[PDB]
Amino acid sequence: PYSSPPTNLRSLRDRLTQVAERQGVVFGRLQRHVAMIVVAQFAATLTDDTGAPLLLVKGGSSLELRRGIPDSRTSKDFDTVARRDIELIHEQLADAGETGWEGFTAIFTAPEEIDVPGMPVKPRRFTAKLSYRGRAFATVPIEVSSVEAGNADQFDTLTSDALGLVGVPAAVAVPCMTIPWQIAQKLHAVTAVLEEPKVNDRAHDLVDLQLLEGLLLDADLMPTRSACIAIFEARAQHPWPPRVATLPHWPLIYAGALEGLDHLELARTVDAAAQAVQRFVARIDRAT
Repeated sequence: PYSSPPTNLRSLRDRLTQVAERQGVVFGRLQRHVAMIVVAQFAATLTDDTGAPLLLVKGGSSLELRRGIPDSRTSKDFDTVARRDIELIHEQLADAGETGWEGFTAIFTAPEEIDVPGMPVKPRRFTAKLSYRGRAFATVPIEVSSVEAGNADQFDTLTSDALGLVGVPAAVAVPCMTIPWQIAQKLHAVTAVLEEPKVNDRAHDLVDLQLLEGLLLDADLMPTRSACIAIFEARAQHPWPPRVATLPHWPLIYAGALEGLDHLELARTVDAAAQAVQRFVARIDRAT
């Protein structure tokens, strides 16, 4: 029961060590979750002049927020979508970082762009260098993409009590892309055919797509169908509905992506994962 925040970086890490052992989790994982939460709190301070989020969390960080550390893949990336524009995001986050949150501060590396076919405006990558009460704490790779169709019309707001458990009580509340659009974008990515020297390595999306299907539960799959149509049309690459092929090097990638998830009811082989996701494609495609 911590009565006050950690005094310095050394005390922070001792508490994280204690919580990680209490919860049966690897320290490095809890530590990197905390760093993503800190970054997310900076991003949640970014609003338009109505108070609406400028940045929505997506990708593996989002799944780790939705499912919890035990029930999600280890994510290294903090992926986000910018609701309004992307060049103003970098300077707004750096101000957020300098201003700080609960003792944490951040400095952000310069934004490099990326070529992605199908996206007129290009994603950006940079890095957050986090400090606690002066002493460097962790580094978080950040990617920012522009909005595509209605993938930023709405957002879910997710939380974590990880910082509470080490005596940082401030509320955590993170705006995230909704599940229909996460499914649409991961379905597109895992079935994408890459340019000759490039090769699709995204077998891990087969894990995430099973985890996201579990979370739609019995919901109408019609918002997910409309999101899939929109993404696949917006990107103007392979058509909807796609075929979930597996590539020759994917078996071990998929196995690597299953690490730590033995307790979940997931396909245990990449073939069965492809079969599971294909059935999910067909179910989404029948939802009118």
